Formats: sequence, structure tokens, C-alpha cells
Amino acid sequence: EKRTGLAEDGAKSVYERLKNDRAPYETRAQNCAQYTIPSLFPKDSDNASTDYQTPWQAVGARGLNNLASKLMLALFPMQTWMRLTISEYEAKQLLSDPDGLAKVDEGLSMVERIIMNYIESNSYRVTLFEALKQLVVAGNVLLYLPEPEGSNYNPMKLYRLSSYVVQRDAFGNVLQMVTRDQIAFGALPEDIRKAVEGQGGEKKADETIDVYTHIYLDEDSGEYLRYEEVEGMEVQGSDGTYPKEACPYIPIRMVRLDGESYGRSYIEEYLGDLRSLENLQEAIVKMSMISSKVIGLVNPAGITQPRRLTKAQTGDFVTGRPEDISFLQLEKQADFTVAKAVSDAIEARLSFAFMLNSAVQRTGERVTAEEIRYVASELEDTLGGVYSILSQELQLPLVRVLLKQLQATQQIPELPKEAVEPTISTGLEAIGRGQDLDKLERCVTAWAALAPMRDDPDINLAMIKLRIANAIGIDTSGILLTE
Amino acid sequence: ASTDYQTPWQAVGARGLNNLASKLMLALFPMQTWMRLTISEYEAKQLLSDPDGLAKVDEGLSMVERIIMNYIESNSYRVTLFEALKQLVVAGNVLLYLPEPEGSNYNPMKLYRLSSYVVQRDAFGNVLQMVTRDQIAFGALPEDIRKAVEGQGGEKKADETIDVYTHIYLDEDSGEYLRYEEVEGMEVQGSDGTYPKEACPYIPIRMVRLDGESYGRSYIEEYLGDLRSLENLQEAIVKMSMISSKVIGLVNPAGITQPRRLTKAQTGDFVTGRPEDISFLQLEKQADFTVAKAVSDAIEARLSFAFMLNSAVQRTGERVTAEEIRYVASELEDTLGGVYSILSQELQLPLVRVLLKQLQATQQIPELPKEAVEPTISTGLEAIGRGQDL
Amino acid sequence: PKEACPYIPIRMVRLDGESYGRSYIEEYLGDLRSLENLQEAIVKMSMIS
Amino acid sequence: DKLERCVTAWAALAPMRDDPDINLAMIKLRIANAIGIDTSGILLTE
Repeated sequence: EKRTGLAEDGAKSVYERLKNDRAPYETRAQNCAQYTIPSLFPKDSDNASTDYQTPWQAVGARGLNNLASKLMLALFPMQTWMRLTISEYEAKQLLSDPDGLAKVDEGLSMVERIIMNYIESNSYRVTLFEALKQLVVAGNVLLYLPEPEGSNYNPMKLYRLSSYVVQRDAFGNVLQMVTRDQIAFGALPEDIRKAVEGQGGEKKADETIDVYTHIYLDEDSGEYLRYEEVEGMEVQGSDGTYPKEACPYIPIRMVRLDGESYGRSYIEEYLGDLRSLENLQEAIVKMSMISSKVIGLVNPAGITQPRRLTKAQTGDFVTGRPEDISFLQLEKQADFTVAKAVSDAIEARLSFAFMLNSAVQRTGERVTAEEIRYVASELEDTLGGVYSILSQELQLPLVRVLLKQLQATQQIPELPKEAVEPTISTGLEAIGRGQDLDKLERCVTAWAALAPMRDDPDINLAMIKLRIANAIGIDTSGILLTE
Repeated sequence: ASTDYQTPWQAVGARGLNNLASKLMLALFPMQTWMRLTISEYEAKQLLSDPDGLAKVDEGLSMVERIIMNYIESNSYRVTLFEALKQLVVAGNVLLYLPEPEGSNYNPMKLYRLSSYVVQRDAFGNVLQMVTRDQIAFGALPEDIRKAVEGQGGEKKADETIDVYTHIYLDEDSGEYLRYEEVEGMEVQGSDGTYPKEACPYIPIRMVRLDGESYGRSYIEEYLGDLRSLENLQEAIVKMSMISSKVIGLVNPAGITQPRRLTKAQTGDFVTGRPEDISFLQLEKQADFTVAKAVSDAIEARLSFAFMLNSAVQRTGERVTAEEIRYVASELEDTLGGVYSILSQELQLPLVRVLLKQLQATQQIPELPKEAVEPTISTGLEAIGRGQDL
Repeated sequence: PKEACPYIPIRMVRLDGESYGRSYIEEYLGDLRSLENLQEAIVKMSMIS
Repeated sequence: DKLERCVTAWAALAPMRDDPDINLAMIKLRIANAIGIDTSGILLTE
């Protein structure tokens, strides 16, 4: 009845203590936002009628959205993107019965379809796109998917970097998290209203109430404990025990670093050439505006005078020489050409770096056939390890929390006891279900090349079909007859 | 911890490291089967007769290859291997360690970058000893280590960091490794280990080996200087650009025009002055700018043929698995020197070998004969596909 | 009921802790207005001709 | 595009119904299941 161990002083205390170590990542987030798209991460004061200004450069703004879109095209497509398989007891099972694992395939495809349906229904696509924009501009996002509590609408609560905190060790084991939702008293969950009301004093409807959610490692066991706190007291009937692997609070980092509790954004690594673009581009716009100020210089040594140019109607003769009036130009030409040259040469870097279109995806883009393969292969070509690190950090828990809670609610089908608790694959190993569409297509054409004779003498047919199939990426374990 | 890394002035390095790591992964750990399990020196008894006889052996070994591949896909070795390849290209040494599986639950592979381990060798390359220096919190320790630390004395906080050390050493008696753990100056009870010579779970990987030298030197080291000569030569240019982005209006004092009258005038206001009086300060490095840009380009060309940056090879409609892995590996041995083969001997042999030991020590052995229970392994271009050439 | 509210308030680009929405044109307003000025002049400078 | 290219990939499986040394029941499912097809009424079970 007293929280001990890591949660010794309540959630607000831990949150305010760890906010100091949160702060620099937030500063980086603000800077990256100021150079890319300013609204996407405000400052903590600069809210509510603050008029974000566009950056002088446009490559940042294009680049953040393009990179988030391509990450979403390769990480959460229309297709099945997870894979549910069986290990270390299938050696009992997969030895015999190539007709036996077909029931297991049907059961697991049923489970994959039901997870995908829960994805499409509850609008995880919208919140995941938002989370990817946060994960590219800033370094850290925190997703939380609640208990479903019915088949009604249950979206996923996002947490941008300002409103949560995470402490780690030098591994990357998450020791503790605290979130800092600010909800109105009127729209609270019902149990929390009574817990706040018990503290005392009547409340207005729109008076803001800050909750804090704390998740911590136990001093006793290897499982998480969660509680809520409002105003300095643990919320009654909001206790929680969570297993080690099915933690519903998922903290996501884009680029990890050793012995460091948070993540650093992908835009950070190319920030400087971003800001060097900014300056170099800024000037140009400013230097343009100087050109847009006509000043007529009249030469005092001459004759012509502007009480007579101006008052004359059009096509009126008037007295004067033409060498007297001139106009003030701005003769930066060599500076303008060198500034434009380095501006271009820096946008080229940021275009190969942010996947801006260098004639890859323009020429008649389609869906689902060769497309997701190409997108993911390019996203691992550039971007470093974003697509794989992101797949380990994001998709494993997003399948794992779903697979826990949904099958803890819905129906378990026919499939055996070694496939009730399955293993999950997520990345390029899990796109499609089979290895490669091009493999199966060219393998079928290579089989069609084996037209001429069934019982062709002086040759084999049973092994060479297996060999042409087994040279390309085919399983060859149900594709070919044994007996 | 809040140090704000700065981007380099050149961009060829950044593109190049990621491209090289990606192409190494495309040719070293693809979607396909990438190891090969075969039989030697007793198959001469067996392969003489029964061309229908080795088909059962083929089926058994393809079953074992599939089960190793499944354990690869499930436990996310792809993510940690990509990280390890980026470490192995930028720095010279990585240390992978795959633990005992202890069930079919999630077991990823613990990486160790160069700062946190150490390796002593002889002038062969026999690994004599390794020590790793994981820094784990007291709260998230394994259960046996918590009691070993607690026995040392004093209560501990939850987030108080505890440095373990893992030591692996050659025996003075036999030719097998011995491992132990240590916290705070005492060997951890119930953490003893004896490991066979070939199935060592701690795999130290070097990119480019050198004789009589215990560590590895990165591939970026060999082209570092032309990298840094790019850096400087490029740096200036950006700096020299910024000088151009400072408008200073020089007004000629000998003349008439004066800037209390240019500025206050609205647009299209006549005002007095001659045009030869105001000019603007340019930066007249033009021949220096053209020679600097020329040598910059000519040095990026080298680093592009050196880091496999796109010189119109992989752009024109890239596909998967058919002619692709062959082409990638053949080019990665064309350039890069011996990276693809040295890396295959150092990396893929132990990563198959440790798996093949521990998994088949846990899971089921099929029908196949006694000369194929303990097989031989092929890894590189000899093992891409199963057959020789599509 | 909570889910079938016939009054639907729509925001284009949402922000945290802020009751309204900010338009998509806002984010590119400035380069919009810098076009405006830079273009305005030109038309004015034409008319002098 | 998935259904169209999947139907053409099935049409590539012309030559023989009862073609020896090969399966047909699973490979149609696999070529369909590599691209974005539900495969849950598209293919016969029983």
C-alpha cells in the first residue's frame, strides 16, 4: 500500500526530476522543427497564437514529409506486414505431414487478418503517420494503445516528447516512464473523477487536471508496475501489473546511441547543411527585395528635373537629357552566382539524403507489386539503419501488444499448442508472406521453360525443377512433391 | 549525453558509409538461404551408389537450413546485423554475442561496439582472451547476478549502475575456452562456463585484418585522407559562400549620392545622386572557386568508385533475388578488395556455427545419417542459392 | 451520444493543447507573401515602362 | 493491381493440371499471398 523501490516519491516528482535530462533533446527538437516545418514541434511557451514562420529554405519542409511518407509506405502498407510462425517444437511437426501444417497456416492467417482488421478500423494509420513525423523531426515518440474494452472506437494515444519521460540504463532496458496527460475534469474517465473529487474542493468543468502515469521496474520481479497519480495521490482502482514483453507503453527512438536514454532525430544528422542552406538561401530572398525598390537617381549636374517628368501625361514631350536620370541597381552578380551555386550544391545533398525525387518514384507509381520491396530496399540504401532499427523498435511491440490483448479477448482457433504463443517477424523478412514475388514469377516461367517432354529420356525432371527453384529464393518444402 | 554532433561539411562520407553497409547486407544476409550444409569424407561411401539415396539427406539438411533461417527472421538478427555492419565499416572491430535461447521467446543478439570490449590475440589471430564491459542497471539484472551483487554488501538503489565484466580465456591445460563473470571484484557464483573451440558464442569481427595485430582497421580508414581533403576543400566553399551573402553597400565619398536619401525614399521616388557612387562589395575569388570546385569533384569521383555510390549500377529498376545477389556480391568483390570474402569467413561461419550448435542442441534431429549429423558449412558465393548458378 | 455527434468540427493540422486548427496555407504563407512583394514590384515596374 | 497481376501470375500456371514432380495447391496460394491478397475465399479449402 506504499510504493517502494523506484517509485519512492510519486509520479510528479519523478517527472520533474527527469525533465532536466529530457530538456536537451527537446531543444534539438525545437531547432530541427525551426528549420523543417515549424509547427510540428512547438516550444513549451510558444503555444496559442504564436504564428509560426516558414523557413527560408524549402528542402527541409519537403524532406520531412517525404521521408515520413516513404517510411509509412514501407512499414505499414495495405498488405499483411507481420508474420506469425512456429519454432523449436515444429521439428516434431514439420518432419511429417506437409498437409499438416496447412491447418496451422490457415489459423495463423486468420489471426493476421484479425490483427490487420483491428488496424484498419481503429485508425492506427493516422496516428502512426503522426508518430513517424515526430520520430523524424524529433528523437522520441511514445505510443500507448489502451485496453479495447469492446469493439467500439479505440484509437491510439500518442505522446510527443514534451509530455513524457523515459529513464534507461546503459543497455536500453527501460527502467521507468512517466506520462503527463493534461485532461479536462469534464472529459475524465469515471474512476478518476471520483478520485479527484475525494481530494476535496469542487471543480469547474474546464479546469485542467494533470494526471501522471508511472510505469516502473520492480525491485522484486522482472515485470512492470503502473499507477496513475493526480494532485499527489495514487488513483484508486487504477493499479496495474504488466508482463515484460507485452508492455502497452511503447517508447520509440529513431537513431539509438549507447548509454543514452533517448533518441536523436534523423534530421539532426543533416541539420547543419540544412541551416547552411537556410542562411544561404535567406540572403537571396533579402537580396531580391532590394532589387524591388525603384529609386530614380537624378543627376544634379544635369538639366532634367522631376517636376517635369512626372506631371507630363503619356507621350508628352518634355525637356531633358537622358543621361541625367538613372536608376539605382544592386550590382551583386558574382556574389549572386556563387551563392546560388552553393545553394544548389547543398540542396543536392539534402535531396539524396531525404529521398526527395531524383527520378525514382515519379514514373507511374503503383501499389503492392514490386513497390513495397523497392521502397524498403531504397530506405535501407539511404537513411542508414532506419528501416531495420525502426522495425525492431516499432513493429515488434505494435504486433505484440495487439496479439496479446486481442487474442486475450477474441477466439482462439483450431491450431496446435506449439502455435498458440507464436513468434513474430516484422521487417523485410515479413513483407508478403513468401520470400519474393519476382522469385515465384521467374520460377514459374523457368518451369514453363521445361515444356517439351514429361518422360524425356537421358535426363531427370524431379531434381532439376527442385534445383532451379532452390537456386532462387523458394522454400521448396511443399512447392515440390515428396510422396 | 547532450553533445550535439555536427554534420560534416562533405556529404560523400555520410552517403558512402550507409551505401556500403547496405550493399554488404544485401550480399551477406539476404531473404534467401545463405548458408549451405553439406557432407564430406564419408559421403564417398554413400555418394557412390544411390542417387536416390542422398535425396533424404538433402531434405533433412534443407529442413535444418530452414529452421536456422526461421530463427534468424524471428529474433531480429537483421536489425543488429545492420548495426554491426555500420560499426564494422566505420570502426574496425565489432563483437557480437548471441546467448543461450532458453525457450522460443524473444532473444535478440547483444552487440558490442569497440568502446566496451577488448580482445588480445597472438601473431596468428588466435583469440587468446576477451573481456566485455556491459553496464546494466541493478533493477534489470539477471536474477543470479542480483544475489551475487547483494552478497557483496550494502543496499543498492534501483537505477544505480553496475558494471559487469565478462571474461573469456584460453586454458593453460586444454584447447577450449573458459568464461566467467565478475562484478565489483569477485567471480559471479553460478555463472561459470566452458566453451568448445569452434562454437564460441562471443564472435569478434574484424573488417580488414593485419598480421600480428589484435584488432581490425576500418574500410573508411583506407580512404580517410581523401575524405578529409574533401572536407577541407568543401568546407571553404560553404564558408566562401557565406561571405557572398553579406550585402555591404559601399558609398563613394568622393561623390554626391548619400544614403540619408536612398533609404528614406519610398519606392519609385526620385532622389538625387549619381549611379557611379554606390557600389556593392563583391568577393572576387573566381579562379580560386573554379579550381576548388574542380578538385572537389575529382575527389568525390574517387570516393564514389570507392564507396559504391551510384555510378549507374543499381538504379535502373532494382529487383530482388534473381541475378541480384550474384551481381551485388560480384561487384562487392570487384571493388572493396577482400571485404566480401574476409567478412564471410569471419562473420558468417561463426554465426551459422553457433546457431547450428545451440539450436540443434535444443530442437529435433531428423532422419539423416551419421555422416550428416555434424555437417560442414559453406557461406560465401559458394553458398548463395544452393545450386551453382541460376 | 458520445460518438454520433451531428456537429462535426474539422481541423486541418492539429496542435497539442490548442482548441482550433491551423491551415495548410499558413505553413507556406511567408514564401507566399515573399512572392507577393517580389511579384508586385515587377508589375509596378512594368507600368513605369 | 494486386488482383490483376495475380490473375496473370495464375495464367502463367497454364501448362498442366496434374503436372508431376510439383505442387499446384500451395504455389497458387503462395504467389497470391506474396502480393496483397486476402487468400481467404480466393482459394478453396474443402
